[PDB]
Amino acid sequence: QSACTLQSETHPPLTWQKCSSGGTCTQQTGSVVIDANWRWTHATNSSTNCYDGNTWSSTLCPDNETCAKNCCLDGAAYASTYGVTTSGNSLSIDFVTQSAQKNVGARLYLMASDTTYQEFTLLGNEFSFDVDVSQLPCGLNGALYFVSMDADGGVSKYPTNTAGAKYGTGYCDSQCPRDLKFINGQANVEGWEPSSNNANTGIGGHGSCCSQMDIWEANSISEALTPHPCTTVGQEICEGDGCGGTYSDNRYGGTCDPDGCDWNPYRLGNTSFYGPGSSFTLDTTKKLTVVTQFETSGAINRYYVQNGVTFQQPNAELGSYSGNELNDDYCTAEEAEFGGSSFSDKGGLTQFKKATSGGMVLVMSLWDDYYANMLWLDSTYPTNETSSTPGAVRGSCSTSSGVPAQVESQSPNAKVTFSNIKFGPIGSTGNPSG
Ligand SMILES: O=[N+]([O-])c1ccc(O[C@@H]2O[C@H](CO)[C@@H](O[C@@H]3O[C@H](CO)[C@H](O)[C@H](O)[C@H]3O)[C@H](O)[C@H]2O)cc1
Ligand SMILES: OC[C@H]1O[C@@H](O[C@H]2[C@H](O)[C@@H](O)[C@H](O)O[C@@H]2CO)[C@H](O)[C@@H](O)[C@H]1O
Ligand SMILES: *[C@@H]1O[C@H](CO)[C@@H](O)[C@H](O)[C@H]1NC(C)=O
Ligand SMILES: [Co+2]
Ligand SMILES: [Co+2]
Repeated sequence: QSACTLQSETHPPLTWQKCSSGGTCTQQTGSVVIDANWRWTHATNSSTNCYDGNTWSSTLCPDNETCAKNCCLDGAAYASTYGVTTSGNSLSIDFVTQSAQKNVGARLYLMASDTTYQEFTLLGNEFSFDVDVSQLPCGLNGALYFVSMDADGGVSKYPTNTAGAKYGTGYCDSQCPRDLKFINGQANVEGWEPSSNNANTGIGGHGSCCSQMDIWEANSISEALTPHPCTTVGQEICEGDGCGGTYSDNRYGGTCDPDGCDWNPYRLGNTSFYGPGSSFTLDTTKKLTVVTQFETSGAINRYYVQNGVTFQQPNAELGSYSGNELNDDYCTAEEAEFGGSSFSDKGGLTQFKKATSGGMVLVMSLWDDYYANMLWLDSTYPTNETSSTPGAVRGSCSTSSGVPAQVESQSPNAKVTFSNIKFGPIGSTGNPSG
């Protein structure tokens, strides 16, 4: 797609800290940009939509190439359309925003310049942020994560994409998402099927795969940390069901691991660690700090800080595994105890380290789940299981929770706030900000 300018594009500024081994931190100035899927897509020479509801224009978009030639992405009114605001080092995303139309959530990338994404090399480093999940009920996911996206949003590889990172192009993740309207500088109208339960979305013939570090997927009830490897590390197109991922026939039939090696303390047995109020170790009614450390072995370490008290990731015992480091032994024990082989089939933490060795883009989002109602995060899943099934219970939410239309109607003012991002060598991000 190209870019149009019927609507100006002004990326909300966002600062973050780059810390160094010598003990100091230096303020960085970036901005956030919304993913292309949320934008108005229209004809280059008029205001006629190329996409509306969950249908492509059959005249403007008879095939993927013609559609991309005929159509452009336009600018975003971040606050008034999308409920996205920033202030200094803080980013807030509202759940439902009513303007001329209804908007649900957002997916945002951290920029280096107004035309390029910020890349981070996670291996050897740590990432810290503060979050307020107090206004996230059952069924919602305020997510902070990394994906192996190109810094230019795909432009250098696909010159029919002239919109680029400035307009939030080039997304990929470990679900090999097929809901994307543009992939690799062409539309995704070929094979498009509207979603049965979402008036605004569908599934096309192409998807976009890459490695994904899910640092944080959470609401006020549950949280999870999940690396997802792929057989090809970086962004790559996939074809149809061959994509695998959540929305293909066989989620396991593609090049990415859609499940991951997940660590949810509640799922692992500690039902008192994270939740709303003073009966939990971490009180999700209050802001908390989350630190994630990528040691060079390929293992992942985690600690939390709230009100000046520090907690390592709680210990878990699972099969022959015991500890609090997300390592090969944990991931292996998890497959043995809970079931499945997706993570190991895609090459495990060894394959994952090939991603964290290179650059990844920071993503912050807020979403509800039109596939599984977020039950995999915060409830019992599958819903016919009981606590006697290892790993079935992931949080205290009812198995009836998280129906998108219901939570959108009941909790439209839900929101997440991410703030105080700090990045640098392991051991550095707790030092004084600059
Ligand atoms: O315990 N404290 O509260 C405490 C201890 C040490 C300390 O040191 C000062 O830290 C600040 C912030 O990290 C340093 O400033 C930064 O230095 C950077 C050096 O590359 C760069 O110039 C940054 O822009 C600047 O903010 C400062 O030099 C330390 O003395 C502060 C508080
Ligand atoms: O449902 C989408 C969700 O799946 C996660 O994976 C689940 C998987 O669905 C389930 O069958 C298994 O028992 O538990 C896995 C871990 O919760 C992914 O972690 C997540 O990315 C979503 O894609
Ligand atoms: C949960 O984790 C906290 C923090 O490590 C610990 O103090 C507490 O004993 C754990 N509780 C259970 C039930 O595992
Ligand atoms: Co094709
Ligand atoms: Co270690």
